[PDB]
Amino acid sequence: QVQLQESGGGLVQPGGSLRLSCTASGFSFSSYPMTWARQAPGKGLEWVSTIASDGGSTAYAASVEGRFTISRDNAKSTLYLQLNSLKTEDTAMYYCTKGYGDGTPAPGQGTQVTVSSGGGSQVQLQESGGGSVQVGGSLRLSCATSGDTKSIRCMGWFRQTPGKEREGIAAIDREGFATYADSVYDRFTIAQDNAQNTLYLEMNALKPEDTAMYYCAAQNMCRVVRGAMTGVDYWGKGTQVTVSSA
Repeated sequence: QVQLQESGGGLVQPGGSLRLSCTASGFSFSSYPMTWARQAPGKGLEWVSTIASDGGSTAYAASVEGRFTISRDNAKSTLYLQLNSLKTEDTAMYYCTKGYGDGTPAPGQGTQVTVSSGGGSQVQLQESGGGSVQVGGSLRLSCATSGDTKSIRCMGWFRQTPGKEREGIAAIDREGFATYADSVYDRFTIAQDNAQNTLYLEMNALKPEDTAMYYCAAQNMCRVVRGAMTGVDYWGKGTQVTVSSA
């Protein structure tokens, strides 16, 4: 049974960003193309974007081309829509469907996106990609920035393990200049895709000492010493990374 559930909608101002998720169950999600469509008050269901089963092909409506990006994580049976540079006319209920745009959402589906000058000015950060890996292994963390993200000048990563002080480990500006804590240098890489409102932490050569809750952080004015941000304005809720040997 095909079961889809959208999330990540909300209220932003023009020029803001949102990241929609659609979690799939009850079918081989990775075998099928998937689609986002949207319905604005008193209008028909409009096709927005389609992505191939394997993620390697995409298509977009002319009205969103260059602003929205479809993606998927087949290991997590989840479909995403990154909504950058939001406009008032992007306001709609957004729906995920199996296939190419001929599918109809089931009752109960939908996440509301509202783009309004009357929305608040707020930033939200959300990490993902934590897991349990072996010593010497690799992991990639992501951080989605949503809301009024235009003010951000620098982003970075912190970590904290039970019993120890939080540690700032890497930071980066919009031009891509980065610094690192000595503890992670030449093992971890921070990268971004600010066109896509995403920050990454590529983690290689993992050690047990790397086991920690990892958090992303942002600020409106860059203040960093050796990878460690001070004067942090915004921060996420955390993703756990556990490095062990069995």
